[PDB]
Amino acid sequence: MNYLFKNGRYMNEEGKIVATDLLVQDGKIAKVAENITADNAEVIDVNGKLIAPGLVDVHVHLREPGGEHKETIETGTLAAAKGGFTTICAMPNTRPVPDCREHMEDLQNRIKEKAHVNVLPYGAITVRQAGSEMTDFETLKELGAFAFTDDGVGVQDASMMLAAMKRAAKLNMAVVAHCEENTLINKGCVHEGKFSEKHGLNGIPSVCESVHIARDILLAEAADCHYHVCHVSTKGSVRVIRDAKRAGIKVTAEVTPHHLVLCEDDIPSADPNFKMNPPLRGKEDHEALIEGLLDGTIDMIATDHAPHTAEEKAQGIERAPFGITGFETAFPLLYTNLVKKGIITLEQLIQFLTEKPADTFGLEAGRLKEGRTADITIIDLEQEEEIDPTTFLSKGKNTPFAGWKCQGWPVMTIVGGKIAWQKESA
Amino acid sequence: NYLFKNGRYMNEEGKIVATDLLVQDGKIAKVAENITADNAEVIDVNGKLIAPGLVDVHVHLREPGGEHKETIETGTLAAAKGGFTTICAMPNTRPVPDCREHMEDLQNRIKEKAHVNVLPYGAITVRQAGSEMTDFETLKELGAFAFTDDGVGVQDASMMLAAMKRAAKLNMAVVAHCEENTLINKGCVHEGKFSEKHGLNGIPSVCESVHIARDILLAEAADCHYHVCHVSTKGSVRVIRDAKRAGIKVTAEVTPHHLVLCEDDIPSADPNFKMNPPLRGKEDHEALIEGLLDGTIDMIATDHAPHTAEEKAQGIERAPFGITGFETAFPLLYTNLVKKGIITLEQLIQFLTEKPADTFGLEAGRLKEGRTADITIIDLEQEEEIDPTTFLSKGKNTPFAGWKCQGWPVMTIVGGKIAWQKES
Ligand SMILES: NC(=O)N[C@@H](CC(=O)O)C(=O)O
Ligand SMILES: NC(=O)N[C@@H](CC(=O)O)C(=O)O
Ligand SMILES: [Zn+2]
Ligand SMILES: [Zn+2]
Ligand SMILES: [Zn+2]
Ligand SMILES: [Zn+2]
Repeated sequence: MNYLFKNGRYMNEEGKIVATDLLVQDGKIAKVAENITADNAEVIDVNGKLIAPGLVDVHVHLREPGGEHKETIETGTLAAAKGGFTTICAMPNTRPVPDCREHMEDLQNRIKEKAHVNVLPYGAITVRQAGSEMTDFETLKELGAFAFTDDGVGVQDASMMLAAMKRAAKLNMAVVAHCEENTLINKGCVHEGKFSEKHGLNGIPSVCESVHIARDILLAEAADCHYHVCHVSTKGSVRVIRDAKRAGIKVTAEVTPHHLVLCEDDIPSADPNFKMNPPLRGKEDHEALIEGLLDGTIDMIATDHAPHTAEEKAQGIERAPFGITGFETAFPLLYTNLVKKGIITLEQLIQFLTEKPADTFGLEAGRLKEGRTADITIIDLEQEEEIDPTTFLSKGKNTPFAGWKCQGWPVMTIVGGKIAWQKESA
Repeated sequence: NYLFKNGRYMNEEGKIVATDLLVQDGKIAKVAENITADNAEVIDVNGKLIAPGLVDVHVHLREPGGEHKETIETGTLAAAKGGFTTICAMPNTRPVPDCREHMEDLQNRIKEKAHVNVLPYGAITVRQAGSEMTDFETLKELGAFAFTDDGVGVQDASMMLAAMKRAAKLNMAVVAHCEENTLINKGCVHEGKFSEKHGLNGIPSVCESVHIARDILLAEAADCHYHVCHVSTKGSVRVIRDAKRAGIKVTAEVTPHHLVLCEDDIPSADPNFKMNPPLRGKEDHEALIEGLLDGTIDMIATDHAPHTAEEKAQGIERAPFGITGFETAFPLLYTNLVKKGIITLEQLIQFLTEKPADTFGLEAGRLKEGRTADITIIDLEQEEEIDPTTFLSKGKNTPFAGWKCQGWPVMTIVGGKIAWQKES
């Protein structure tokens, strides 16, 4: 069947947001213009809501296989659709780790069988993320590996990271890095700053992240490889990436919503829902991440959706696991706390979640263009609504933003024509 | 009491002009043209350069443990001959100066038979093994210049951070040999065209540069003065330039051999061209010259590293890293940088005198009334081939044999006393 979206707003290819209609035909965008007639094709009026390209999240944890209790392929992808995401990229810290033909074939069938949105899985850099033996990069590429990473842990051996970037550069693929120097962790559960001093906890210093970024940038220059930094969080990290870019090194980076909104000062007490890796760092680190997003240093926004069960987070700040849920809070939080505050325009918030991540990794996605697959999401900017964990489709209810009033909520989400999710009132 | 007549020198302005110099009680008494003093021994220099005593912050005297390679006596006598009045001895000896007993023993040998001023470095970790930190407070007290594990890299990042916090509290420098051990690749030379041609294992550039980049950030966090030993890569200069614009207290040095040579100049698998870091690519060499000019590299230091002829005869894979540097330093730099107009004579002098002294907080390297008379007289006119058979250093291991140079020291004074003059 067909669809015709009418009386809606959208971001044009120049920059501005203007009002147009949109025609879908056979899972592809037929026409995009103001006033278009279409018989034998169902009409859907949107009342001035934003017709946005389906959002692209390059940093996600679906947890299955191994941790199906935290999240499953179906629940996560359904929850992702609720956030307006049509293309997500699942990280490889699972049991089994996708480190060979057997595991990547298994993973790719589960996606084919029971995924409401497009899922592109990461291959591991090393086998079982143990960091002593590299995976078969050529085999993983054949079976549709998005890129290479050991997200969860860092690659501690510099020679291994160099060897990985050489192999990756030959295959025209990216090395994506969780940057963490293990000797500098100091058993930390939070940032080493005002909060760690106050509550007498051990802290993770900023240099734990930034020394690896600095290292890898040089290795990536030597290899002629595309290097991408996972969730940046320090002022020093942003500086070294800015320096690298001025020298014309193929380096990119991302930042999370929670890092773009919160810092150590916003943590009310020892609350495990404020505990993630990297942690919420200082006021000056926060201001640098904002400044980095604005000047082109930080290329995109990625959620690092990290679901956990309530009972795991229930125990104390020191014992609880790192991470927060993110799909369902992403666009509302950033429209409310950045766009409405005049920190960034709406045009930019869309671009950071669609065409920027797509362009970085070479995807045909995140653009409402005639000819492309019809991956669309409809967003209501008017209705104020408080974020409620009890009404989350995701099995991970670990969030710090409960009770926060927000606008900019996705109401419908479309995946190649097939409607995957809609809000209860349209 | 000496009176040096009819010489030329670098004034506090910048130009080089005629002057005399009067020395009394081991101090510079006057620096004006046409001095008179009836009961002082006259020394006419005939238009030669009166320079302040040269300062080298990177030296290997080998005693204790390496007596066959060099001694305190022979090493400092070679320094005197090269124009150097203050040298800084590195701590890769046997035993290592890593505690009270070893450091006092080192200072006693210096006091007993050094011909020039020797400021000994202290180790960061015990035996340079990288697992246990030395007592920085005690080593400072007993006269440590700065802290380094030179020879090896500090592989543990938490150790270097801890060391920098400790050194920052005492207002002292962490000086670093930057070498990431997983990237060495069993190399004897640079990984490039030369290693490719002769079928040799090569040390890539990133082996050096990844440590500098790491250390810079650790030094920002610890608010510490951090100094880079013998810089040798394009990317190493870049990261240091980036740090200095950010306001970080990082400084760096370069060797005379890395300023004059690169991989394309190695004629064969000759162990006299084997040092650490190695002689890298054409574009690395250009970036070191570029860095010296823009202020990214603060100084020149020889890394005088003497070895026996028999040790170097073993072949390029088994022979030890390092070349002798004291006796060829100023001649090479003057002939290959100043004559060719790459730097001025003002600059070359400052790179070997007032730059290292100011960077590390030493009253040295300036011709100034009241200061101790650490002086050297340099012949800028006379050409002379570099001949290792005439070297006073036990280290004859050099690649510059037969190179015709100008700018040879002919006399070197240390606190009023003549430590060396040209016996010919
Ligand atoms: N997002 C997080 O805080 N943690 C990640 C792993 C990691 O980032 O180390 C997770 O998957 O739990
Ligand atoms: N500079 C050298 O080539 N060698 C030095 C120490 C070192 O740099 O490894 C030595 O002590 O021999
Ligand atoms: Zn991570
Ligand atoms: Zn992650
Ligand atoms: Zn060294
Ligand atoms: Zn050395």
